[PDB]
Amino acid sequence: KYSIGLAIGTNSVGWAVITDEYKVPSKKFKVLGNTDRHSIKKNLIGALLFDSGETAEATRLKRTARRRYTRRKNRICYLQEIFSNEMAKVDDSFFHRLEESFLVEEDKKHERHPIFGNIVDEVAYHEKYPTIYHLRKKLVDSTDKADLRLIYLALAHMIKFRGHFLIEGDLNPDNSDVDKLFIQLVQTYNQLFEENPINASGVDAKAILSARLSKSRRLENLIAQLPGEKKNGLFGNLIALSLGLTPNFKSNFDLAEDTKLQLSKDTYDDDLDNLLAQIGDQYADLFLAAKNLSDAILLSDILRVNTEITKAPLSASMIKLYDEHHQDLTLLKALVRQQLPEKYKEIFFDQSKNGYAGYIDGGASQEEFYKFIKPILEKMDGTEELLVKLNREDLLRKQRTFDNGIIPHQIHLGELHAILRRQEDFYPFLKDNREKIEKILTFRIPYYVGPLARGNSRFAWMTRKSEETITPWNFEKVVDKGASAQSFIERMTNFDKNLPNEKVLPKHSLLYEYFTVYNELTKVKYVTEGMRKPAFLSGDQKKAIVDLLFKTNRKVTVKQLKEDYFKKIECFDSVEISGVEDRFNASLGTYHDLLKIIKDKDFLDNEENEDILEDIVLTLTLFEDREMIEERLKTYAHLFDDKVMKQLKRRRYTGWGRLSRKLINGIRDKQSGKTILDFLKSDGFANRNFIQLIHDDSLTFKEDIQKAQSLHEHIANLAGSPAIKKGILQTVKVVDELVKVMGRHKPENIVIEMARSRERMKRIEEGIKELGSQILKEHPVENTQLQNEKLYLYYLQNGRDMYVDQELDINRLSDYDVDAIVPQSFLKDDSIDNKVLTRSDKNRGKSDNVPSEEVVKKMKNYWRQLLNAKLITQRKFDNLTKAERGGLSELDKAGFIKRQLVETRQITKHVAQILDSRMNTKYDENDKLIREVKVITLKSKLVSDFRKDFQFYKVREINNYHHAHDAYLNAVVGTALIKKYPKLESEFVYGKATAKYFFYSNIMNFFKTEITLANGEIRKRPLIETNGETGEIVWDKGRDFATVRKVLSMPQVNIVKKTEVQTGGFSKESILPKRNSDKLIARKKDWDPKKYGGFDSPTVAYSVLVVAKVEKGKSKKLKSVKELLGITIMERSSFEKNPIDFLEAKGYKEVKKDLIIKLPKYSLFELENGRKRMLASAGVLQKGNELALPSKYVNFLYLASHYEPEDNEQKQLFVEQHKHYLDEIIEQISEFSKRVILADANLDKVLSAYNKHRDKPIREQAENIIHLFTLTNLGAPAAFKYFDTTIDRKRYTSTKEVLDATLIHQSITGLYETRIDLSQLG
RNA sequence: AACUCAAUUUGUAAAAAAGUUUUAGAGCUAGAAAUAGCAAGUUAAAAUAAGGCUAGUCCGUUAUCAACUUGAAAAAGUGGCACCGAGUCGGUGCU
DNA sequence: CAATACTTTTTTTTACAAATTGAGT
DNA sequence: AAAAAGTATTG
Repeated sequence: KYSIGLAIGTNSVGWAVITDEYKVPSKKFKVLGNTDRHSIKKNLIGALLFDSGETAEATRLKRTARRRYTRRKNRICYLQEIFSNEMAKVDDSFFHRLEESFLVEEDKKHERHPIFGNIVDEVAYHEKYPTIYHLRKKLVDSTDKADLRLIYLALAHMIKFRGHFLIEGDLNPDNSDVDKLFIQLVQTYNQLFEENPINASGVDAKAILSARLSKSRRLENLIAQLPGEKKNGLFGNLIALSLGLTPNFKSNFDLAEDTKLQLSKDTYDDDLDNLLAQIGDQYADLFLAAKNLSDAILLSDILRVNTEITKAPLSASMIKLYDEHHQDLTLLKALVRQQLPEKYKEIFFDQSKNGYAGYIDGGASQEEFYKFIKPILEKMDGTEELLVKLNREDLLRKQRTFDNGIIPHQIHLGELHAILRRQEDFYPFLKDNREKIEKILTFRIPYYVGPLARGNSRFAWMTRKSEETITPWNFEKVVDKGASAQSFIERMTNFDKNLPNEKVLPKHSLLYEYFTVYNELTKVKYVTEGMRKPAFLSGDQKKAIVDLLFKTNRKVTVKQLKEDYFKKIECFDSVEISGVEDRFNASLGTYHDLLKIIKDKDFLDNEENEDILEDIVLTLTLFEDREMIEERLKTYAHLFDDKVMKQLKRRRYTGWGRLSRKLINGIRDKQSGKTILDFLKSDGFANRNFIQLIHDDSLTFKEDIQKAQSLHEHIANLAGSPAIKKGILQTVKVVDELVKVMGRHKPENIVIEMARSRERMKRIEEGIKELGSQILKEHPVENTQLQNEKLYLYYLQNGRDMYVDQELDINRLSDYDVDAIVPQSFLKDDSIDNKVLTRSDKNRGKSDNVPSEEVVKKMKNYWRQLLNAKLITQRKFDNLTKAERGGLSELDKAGFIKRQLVETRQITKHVAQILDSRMNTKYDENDKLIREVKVITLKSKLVSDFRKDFQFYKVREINNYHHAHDAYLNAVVGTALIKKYPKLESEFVYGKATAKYFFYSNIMNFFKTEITLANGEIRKRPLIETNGETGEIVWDKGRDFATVRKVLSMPQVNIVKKTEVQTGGFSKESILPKRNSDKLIARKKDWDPKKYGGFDSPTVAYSVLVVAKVEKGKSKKLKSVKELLGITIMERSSFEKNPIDFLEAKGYKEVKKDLIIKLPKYSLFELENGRKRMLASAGVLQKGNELALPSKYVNFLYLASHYEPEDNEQKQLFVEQHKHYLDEIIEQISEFSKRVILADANLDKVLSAYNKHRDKPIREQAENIIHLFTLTNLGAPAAFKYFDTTIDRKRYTSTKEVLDATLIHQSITGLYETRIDLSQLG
């Protein structure tokens, strides 16, 4: 008879076995291998360590980008294949040269100049066209014939870097002058508003709309020059459209629902046509001149510099940059020499220096270039004209930059389209493909169709209409984009928990909505004067109410039910209704939705079209792309008016239900034949409902449901971090093994415990914009300073107090307080979501609750604004104002303190279910569950407090035993608590308010001896705690506080580190230049790294013990070796397939194939004096020993560090009473390090530094000594400091020593071993 | 168990702009030579996990892994119990 | 050999679905 | 976003 405690985490799983005496047993264990010892003694406690589980994100993020690389590639293959035939007549080496452009002349198979094929014709090209964009403007403006190759260059360049698809629609070239397109709008506006014109006299539109300012600010600045017009006015909203915003036109026109417009969405066309069909085509000429403005503002929002009107504005802009870059560089050189010859070298030559040299040829960010060279131009004279060019980031611009991420594909297209429109007259195959080429640029695989696979992709759901190779041209005629677009969602959508072979309906199916109504209705009761007992509605009554009421009103009110039905129908003058209040919660909203559209109640009420409407709601719910919806609904084009169909593809539904069709109106009960909904429609006078129906054993619903229906697969399908799913998984195999260790005897209780900058910038940046506070200019900052909690809050609260309507001075934050909104006396939540910054934390009101109602009633409006700017959360807002909604009641304050001891978390409940399911597998006569084992769930408060309450302090930095100590105490506290209060097996095991408050507040008291309650009393519970009902003793406070104190002193604890073959990337991702080292890896087969460069630092999958021979010396004679060889992730599959051929290829002769031992990372070797080492790779090691530091030093270290009740003296005096423990600890460390660490060089720097600080206060040494365990911590040598004396790490950089050592194959608990002497090989 | 709202986490797809690496952008004068003085510099092609077979405008970095026997694989199978004590586990007795 | 010091890919957008928690009902 | 292995140069 025993029990198991488990402590579950991301990088650890602690475990312990205890007896009814709260003791941890020990056992002899058979030892395997070639060693002498065939047995060993171990304690049935321990832990398990492992590296964290990883999200499938980076893996995906790479993959997603591989497909982009494998498609931009084909965009060229498509383009080259076209030019191919007519290109041959000019140069049958051209495309072949572009391929081998990368190879060195010594390996090129054609002339070394790529574009033309001599050098005098090529050099002249680079002089006429210093940049590609020169060739772009030329191939557009000029009319003369052009060289076909020049053309492929300009075209592919636009295709290889096509720009983004965040804008929908065509952009018109001719739309270019802001100042004029604006004026033609005012004139167009004035045409309809002759009564109220707009005097745009002297309004610099080009200054206000094209400035490098926020879209909103440009609007506010533009309206500010129009005295009379409002921001959310029509013209206001119209400019808001031009600037790229999404305004609302409800108020301007007195409409019903909100009508929004965005010129970038695909809906603007149809969303405008829905508006003009509501205000009149008189305004069509308005929303167009507004668009032409957007098309001119986009450009000014794209070009860094302004320029002459052309047909290639982008390509012309960069020319104006190159020309300026050229212009301003000629100046600087000559400018610098004439005033700073002491530098010209370092600037224009030294690539190591972040000057103009390292700018171009080194790797100097545009930022790093300015940051360095700015004070120079400040020193000299005549540079001021260039300081401007710097501070707007227009000084020596490269053309291929990071800011070019804004360029939409439309800009590029208008140039690619132009070039074709020039040379198609000269080259006729162009005109034949002018569409075919532009399609390549504009084509883009929709997100909802997915990979263009053909059965070999587990990421694919696409359905092929044809069979042939998909191309950008036949995509519509080969891909059923639609049947695939529906698969896209149907994959992720859920199933019916009661019918796990049935998909669930959309949230707005008429069937679900009917089903809701009857389910609510079948529970209404009525009675009036003349009735013996309140009655139930019958089938005939319900069908009436749905017809007369629900299909006539969206919301059905009780007042309606009485005077519209019982009065006007059943002739009841008076009646009393039971089973519903105020109004019904249910509605047929989708029915009224359609009735307001198709305007034919006869068609809707007609039972024949039941299948149709659901498909309409499905199509509406299932898709999001208007083109994909109009396609799916044009099957009902012959059925509804075109005006209807138009207003039909504009309705949207979001949601997926929990229920299927086959459930409610599909399955039937056996002897009745009625469906569930049929039952809801009528059920004699039982009027049962859903929950009552799926359960009545009286009916054939229960059995047929419960007639429906791996391990690691079962866990990966849980919800939660993959890290915890790893720890959750390894938890079972531990329990499954420990059960075996205990002779297949299932335990009785299994206690478990589960452990609990850039982003901050935009958060504030956004919120401040919504409020227009110049606080940013008033107080600029940097995203690495927003870690200062207080400072982060000043900007969240926009510099004002959160409890008092007055401001805060940023300079005085140290004085200001950070108050818990809901106090940590109830739930702990040091998080921004439950904290504010106030000058005095006393202005919140009473400290025993939530901010007082006098605060809410004064600061609510400010808080509301903080929510409209997303500067607080609705949660935070909810708690800030709880007072006016009743505050935290004394009943509320009981759950907060109850939830400190009860695992509310779901993932934790799932583990308990899995364990309870694996243990309890026996069934009795009446088909009930036989519960051999009780699975207990605890929160980490129980033990974290238990330690502090009884001097069992934990210092994590000493070792990894403390994981195992926690799993122990969890078994202790968990079992003892169920023994004492067995009535709480409902809140802890799987299967007047102030009473609850003082109960859960004082539940763990029974361990304590002297109970001191804050209302002045001493109450001593006895020495032995016993159960009231059962006679079992549960806690002898004489023995069991030493039973535990001894267990935590045990020096042998099974610490096991999971042996893990390393997966992932091949090496470091950095591509390195050519150097002559055998360590570079070929980027491509035929790419000698010594010539082209390559990769470096490969990651090792595992190592192998390779006992073989090598050709030593000139005589090619064999010398026996016992080397340790590293298998890199890339080399892996090649090795496993045939290892002997793999090894001999490395110079390994006469390989003993039988002694190739696979050594994963963290493989464990033991050597002399019990020193243990772990493997990190073929030639690096890690420490493999734990320090069983005695307990008295632990608590002393804890207390001497935490020098922060009146029982603190006994604790605080003990410190200065046992100060000699210091030098004793330093000897505890040393005499250990000298034995298993072997950092003699570093150990000096510790003994030299501890001594040097002996004078320092007892606490300051207490702390900095905890740091010393870094020298002794299991794992990899890390760096650490003592006071301010850094101690860099000593690394074990040769694994040669473990080859004559002893290999330790550890079970998951480290109990079952297998010991291999690697000296007996060879 | 419902509903509403909001936040978090996980998982999939579609896109863009960088970055790096070789090559192409004839460097000129002087000096035997290293070295000096000048000139220039912004762009492009190509690769972007080696690569794989099932040959797709697809797949290639997540999850899972002690040893041994058995298996394609998933996975199954394999190691006695009590007491005393404790510096990483010893010692003792029993079948 | 041991000591020492340097390096290690990045940024942005669109679209969907599921739990899960936490506060209102 | 650091841990810590890979790499190189120096004692």
